[PDB]
Amino acid sequence: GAMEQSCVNCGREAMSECTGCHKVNYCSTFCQRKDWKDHQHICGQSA
Ligand SMILES: [Zn+2]
Ligand SMILES: [Zn+2]
Repeated sequence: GAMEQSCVNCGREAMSECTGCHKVNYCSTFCQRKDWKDHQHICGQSA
């Protein structure tokens, strides 16, 4: 349910995770892709 995880861009409405790293959670692919501008330089380590 949309309680266990919280979109780093929105809130508990989170439902979808980043493929690549499982350290952060989003709500939709839109937030995933929009965060990509910062996330692309971070995504890869994953700790
Ligand atoms: Zn990632
Ligand atoms: Zn979101």
